[PDB]
Amino acid sequence: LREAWKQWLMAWTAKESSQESIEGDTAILLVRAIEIFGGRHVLTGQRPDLWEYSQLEQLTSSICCKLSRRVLAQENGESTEKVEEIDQQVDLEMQELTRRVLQGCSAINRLTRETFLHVVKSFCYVAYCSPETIDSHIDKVIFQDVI
Amino acid sequence: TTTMIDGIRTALRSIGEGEISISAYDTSLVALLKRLDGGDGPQFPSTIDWIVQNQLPDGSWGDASFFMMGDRIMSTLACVVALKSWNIHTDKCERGLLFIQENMWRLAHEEEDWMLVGFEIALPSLLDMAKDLDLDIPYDEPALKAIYAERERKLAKIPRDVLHSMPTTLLHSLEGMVDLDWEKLLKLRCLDGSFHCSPASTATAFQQTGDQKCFEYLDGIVKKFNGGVPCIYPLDVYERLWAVDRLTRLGISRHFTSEIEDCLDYIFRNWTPDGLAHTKNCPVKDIADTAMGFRLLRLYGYQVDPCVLKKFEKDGKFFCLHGESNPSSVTPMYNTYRASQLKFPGDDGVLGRAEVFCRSFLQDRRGSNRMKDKWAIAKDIPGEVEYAMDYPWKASLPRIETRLYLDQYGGSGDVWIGKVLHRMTLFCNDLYLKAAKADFSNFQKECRVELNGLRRWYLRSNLEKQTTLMTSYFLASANIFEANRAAERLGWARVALLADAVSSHFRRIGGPKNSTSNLEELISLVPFDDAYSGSLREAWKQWLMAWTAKESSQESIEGDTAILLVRAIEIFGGRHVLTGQRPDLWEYSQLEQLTSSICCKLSRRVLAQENGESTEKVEEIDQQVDLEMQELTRRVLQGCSAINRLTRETFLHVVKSFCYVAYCSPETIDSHIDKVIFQDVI
Amino acid sequence: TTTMIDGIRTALRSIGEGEISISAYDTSLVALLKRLDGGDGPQFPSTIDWIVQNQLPDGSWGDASFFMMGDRIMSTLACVVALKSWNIHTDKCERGLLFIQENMWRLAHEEEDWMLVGFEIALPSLLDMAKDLDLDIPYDEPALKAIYAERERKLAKIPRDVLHSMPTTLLHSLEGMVDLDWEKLLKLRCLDGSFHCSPASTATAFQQTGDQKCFEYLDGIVKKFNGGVPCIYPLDVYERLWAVDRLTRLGISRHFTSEIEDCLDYIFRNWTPDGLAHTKNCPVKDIADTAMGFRLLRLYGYQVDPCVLKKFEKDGKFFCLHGESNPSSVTPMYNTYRASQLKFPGDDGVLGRAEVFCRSFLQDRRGSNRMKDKWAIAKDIPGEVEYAMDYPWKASLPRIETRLYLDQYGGSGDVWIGKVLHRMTLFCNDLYLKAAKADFSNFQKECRVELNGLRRWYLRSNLEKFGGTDPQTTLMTSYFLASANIFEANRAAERLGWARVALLADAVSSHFRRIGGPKNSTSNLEELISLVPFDDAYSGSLREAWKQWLMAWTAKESSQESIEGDTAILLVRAIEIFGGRHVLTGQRPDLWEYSQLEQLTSSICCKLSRRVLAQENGESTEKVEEIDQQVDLEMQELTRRVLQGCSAINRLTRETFLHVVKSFCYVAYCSPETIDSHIDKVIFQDVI
Ligand SMILES: CC(C)=CCC/C(C)=C/CC/C(C)=C/CC/C(C)=C/COP(=O)(O)OP(=O)(O)O
Ligand SMILES: CC(C)=CCC/C(C)=C/CC/C(C)=C/CC/C(C)=C/COP(=O)(O)OP(=O)(O)O
Repeated sequence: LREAWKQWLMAWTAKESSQESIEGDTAILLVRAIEIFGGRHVLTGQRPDLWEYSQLEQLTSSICCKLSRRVLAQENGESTEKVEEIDQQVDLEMQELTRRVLQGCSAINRLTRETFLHVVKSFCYVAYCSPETIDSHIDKVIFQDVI
Repeated sequence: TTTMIDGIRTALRSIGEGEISISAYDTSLVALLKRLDGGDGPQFPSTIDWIVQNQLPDGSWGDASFFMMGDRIMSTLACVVALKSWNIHTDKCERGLLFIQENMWRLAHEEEDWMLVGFEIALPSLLDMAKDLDLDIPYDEPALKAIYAERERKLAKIPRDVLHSMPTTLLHSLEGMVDLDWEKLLKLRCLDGSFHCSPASTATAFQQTGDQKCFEYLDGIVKKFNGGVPCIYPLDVYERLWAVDRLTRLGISRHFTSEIEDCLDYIFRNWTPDGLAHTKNCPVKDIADTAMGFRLLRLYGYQVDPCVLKKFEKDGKFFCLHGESNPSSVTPMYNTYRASQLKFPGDDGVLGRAEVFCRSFLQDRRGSNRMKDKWAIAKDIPGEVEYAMDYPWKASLPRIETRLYLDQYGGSGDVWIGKVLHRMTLFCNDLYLKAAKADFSNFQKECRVELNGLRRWYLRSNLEKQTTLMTSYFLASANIFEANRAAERLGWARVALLADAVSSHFRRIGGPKNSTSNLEELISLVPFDDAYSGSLREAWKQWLMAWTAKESSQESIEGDTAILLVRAIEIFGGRHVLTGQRPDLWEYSQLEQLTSSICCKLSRRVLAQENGESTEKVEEIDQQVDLEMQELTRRVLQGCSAINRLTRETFLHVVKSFCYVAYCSPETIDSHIDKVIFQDVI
Repeated sequence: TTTMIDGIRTALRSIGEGEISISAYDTSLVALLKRLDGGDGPQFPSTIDWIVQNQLPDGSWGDASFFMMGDRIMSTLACVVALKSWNIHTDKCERGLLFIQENMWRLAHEEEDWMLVGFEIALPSLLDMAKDLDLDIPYDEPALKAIYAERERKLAKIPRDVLHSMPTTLLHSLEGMVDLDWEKLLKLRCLDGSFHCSPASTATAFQQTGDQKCFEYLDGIVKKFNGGVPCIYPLDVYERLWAVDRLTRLGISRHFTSEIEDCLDYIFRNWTPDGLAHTKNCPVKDIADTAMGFRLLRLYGYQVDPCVLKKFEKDGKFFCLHGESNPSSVTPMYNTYRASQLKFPGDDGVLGRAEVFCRSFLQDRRGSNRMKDKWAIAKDIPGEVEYAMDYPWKASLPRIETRLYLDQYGGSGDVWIGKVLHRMTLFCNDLYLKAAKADFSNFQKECRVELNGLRRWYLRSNLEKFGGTDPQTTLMTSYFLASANIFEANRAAERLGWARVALLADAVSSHFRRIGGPKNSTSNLEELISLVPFDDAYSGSLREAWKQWLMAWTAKESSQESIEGDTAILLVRAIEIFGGRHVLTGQRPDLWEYSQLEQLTSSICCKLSRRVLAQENGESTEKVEEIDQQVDLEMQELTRRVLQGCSAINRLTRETFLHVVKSFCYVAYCSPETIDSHIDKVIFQDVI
């Protein structure tokens, strides 16, 4: 966790004068922290696992960056077409990610791909809901007693 | 010849305080120091023996291999003022007097931008001390009132109070100074005990007060050379840095990978928070040494911080020294500019100001024929400034640079400018040129053979689904040019060729979904061994999948092509990330992502530039790729990680190849090609 | 290399009744047995068959390599007597008699300490046996009178009474006595059936009595060696002890940790309450085996009591055997002194008097030039004695003693004074020295390589802006003090760790000591621990130790106490981190053992720091001696707690505590020039 936080902070101080958002770095930090807390290494010896992990990380970073850009452009005084463009690109990247994750002939473990999917789905969910529905769901899931 | 390499290595690994020539001025000035006990003549006989031993045919002094004017007349007068003061060998004394009396008319045609150190403060004092003895002087001449005016300007810019509170560059020439008031000035000299490492000034100071440390220094420096005293001593930090520079720029650095480290060690052990001028003693750090040591240390994987360069900042202008009474030269500014490339994102903005101020400076003086420097004399400095200003670090392949420079090294004719004229022996030699030419010819012949060796296979492989073969092989050879890396070079080239072939085929057929044939089997055409049989096939399948997934979108597929080419380089050679950590995974992922992003951005830029849009979008994409390349360059040459060095240099090689492709014109590319791999040398 | 280790392991795993070279005198004295069944030839003809085919080219007998007078005299006289008795092969008797009558004159220059056992009781009787026959030997000699005088001098110490009641060291030479009460003498022999493990005495008693067990012993020892009888037999306890000692003190014992533990079990199973002996079934004991066996049994983690040494006391003056003439015994007193270092505080106080008397005697003998022993010559005894005396148990790193001991080994040049000069083979060999030298060189190579690597790491991290005015000496000292204890091949992750953390501590300490305390500091110091290369298991749990040490620094300011204790605690914790060794604190005794060990280490290091400080300022000797005793008490307690076997902790942890304390205690008992000589001799001085 020390190293992961150091890398995240270095990525902060390395993109201070650019117009690119920094949500991808936070997503990568969350994924690395979950993988560390779980206690699952990755066999870095053979090439296919390395390449699979690199592809997955690049995909989730790009997806989170696109989501951040869409969320920024939404509330601002923009038209209703650029939003559709960004949504189409987001959907293409998401379908590629779910192809890479839900497959069955891969060599990486099962839980790591599901962790990637959980993080990306959490981001995409929190990006697509007004706070009122979030409050309603919070009150209905862990507070509204069932039986 | 390989023996020359071992010879220069043996001469380098036994380095000392630098081997420079001897000056007549200094020998004459130190010869006239008389003894203490009795004193039946001067102190040292070796100096006067060398004086009477090394007369030129014209009767003058100095190195006649380059006929200057000022140094010759100064040395002759300062030598006669002693040869006729001790009243010995009188038959040759006036022989030099005739020379000066017949050639004093040249001081109205000599260059202004080449004036020796302390000239305007050592020539009047020389005339003063020569007044007494029986000898003829042409006192009245405008070329003397001129130097008097320069002396007055120097004394106007440099008051007297500076010579008693802080070290100052004046102490190198203490001859034309009176009423020194050595009470406070004696505790201000250097740590070795000298006076700014100038034997003449130490002799002048010891003549007026009996100090023992200056006596010991003079005795040691005269007994070291066994006859003769150099113009300046020692030179144990300047020589090392400049030798390492002139050695790594020629292209034989890979042979001496041990002595270079054991030579930069002595630089890193003396990185004072102020700087390093020429020794660990002289406390007058200038900006022509730092700009060199900092760049070199940061290039070979060390830990340095450029906040020290801020100490020369004065109102946007940069001082060469503390009291420069002259517009600075080009070599310190040129070195500052060349060291303002390896900037890291977290570094202070001091480099951001140098990168523009020095650019403006070197652009003004380049817009004319005013390219004369002040601290050096070389064959073609404007050409090298042109090269360093036309091609930045982002698109500077090593082979192109070494080829364009190999015909610009001064050999043995590079004189320098101090108090007298002197020549360097370590990094001004002809063995370097011989070894560099031999190695370059070997590489050229190897490439000229392997180019046809590759063209034959290309014609036999039936891949016409042209001219890209020669360019591809030139790009493959301009980076990995070592003797035993053909296995990686051919792999570099073949995968790129097959890739652009399939890329053209997919575009022609109209999509990768209307393809009726199978394509994964195409990898069998490339030669293979048993150890790496399917891994390359796996990478090829991954590239094909990345293509069929990145279709009907906007981002180009060139990034994945760069990543595939990198993995291909990685397969040939067989080195893993076998250590096994979390930082290793993270470093690999970050490097791959940065490479892909930079490649895609350059693809977008080259696509959007041809369209003829406004010139501002180009500036935007350029600033973006610069902000990315800074971080990539930081991660490549940090030298504090656990990844095999070549696996790290591969990414930089590929990214620089792509940047050079995107930042050049085809005709200039072809000129570089047929100048490097077609036109022979010698 | 590695086949030599296999040969040595094979020679060890099949040890038995002992290996020892044959001797001609005993064979001659055995051949004189006339046949039992009534024949004419001797009972054992293999003795003659051997004795006739082993004559030296010179025409003499005895040992070939070495050359001593009494050996040759006795061997040749016995051989000529055994030849003349049966009166066969009489062509060589004159060849031997020539040598005798030509070299008996030179019997006046032999040393006084080198006197064979039973010499003054076997030479006169053999001369009398020769006088019965007509053999012209120079019976007259000024030297022979000294022998007859020494005979009476020894006979005065043992009367005719105690020889028939208590078994003494006299039965080893019996043929040189007559008028024996054989009734009250058959009740004193060994359990095997031989008189004090001696074939000559058994032979003499057989031809003068009608016993049957002695005949069985003689027949067995004759048949086991296919002709020829040895000087003494068996040796089933001597060989084991001295082989284990020569393997331990040579630095090669780690490869044989599965046989040494199976070799010491035989000694532990036969721990006779009044001391050990030179075999399992000898009724007289001595000190050259009790002390050595006790020390060896205690150093490997057994349960032995040292009160058995009380039997060897007589008016505050020890001895080696029950009644002797010349008390010139260097090896027994030396071994007793060396076994007087291991000492628990609750043991009986006899070891104190043992140490005192042995040190007094050895210092007396070292003042003069009488460093000659009566049991065995060697290559260098004074070197061994001076080393074991000048560097006590507290400050004797094993690698140093091994590097020094790779010179004083005898190889094949050793010989032990018994009834005649006889060579031992199982622990006086040539494979031992060669294997030890090879292993030492193989260690030195890795030492040099890792030293270079550590030097590069020290240069790259700009950690020379602190430290003394000569960083190379500090680096060399702090790496030698680490590569001398953990010397194995697969513990680099602990060696280099110790070195790095020691350098960091010694830099931060100087930086703090040149400023004026922790309050006047401004830089971030907690971050210096990141200079150690990153890992997953090792790092991460080390910043805790660093922060605890820094809290210890910032908490001991208003007082005046030292800080070395917390530095030793940091070193032991950081050595425990690497290697990956936990302690199962689930059960309590392990927790309590760990706490006690840590507290003892801290206190000892603080007391040593106080000693060095109060000794530098030039005070009297009383304070220094008091501090020395105060330190030695806790050192004894720590040694007891580390060597014993009660709690259940991984032995390597307690051994790490011992290593750290040994280093911190050794660094304060030597001048810098001496430690520099040691660093130069251990690493750079190459072998073979
Ligand atoms: C800087 C490089 C590449 C090498 C160093 C070579 C050295 C040590 C040169 C001597 C340094 C020194 C004492 C320079 C003197 C600086 C000075 C104020 C000279 C006075 O002359 P200027 O004020 O430059 O004007 P002119 O030299 O044109 O008269
Ligand atoms: C027990 C140790 C340390 C070694 C054993 C090695 C052997 C074979 C020792 C001989 C065993 C033994 C019974 C020796 C006694 C021989 C003897 C002469 C006893 C009486 O005289 P000493 O006083 O021992 O010696 P001197 O005869 O030279 O006076």
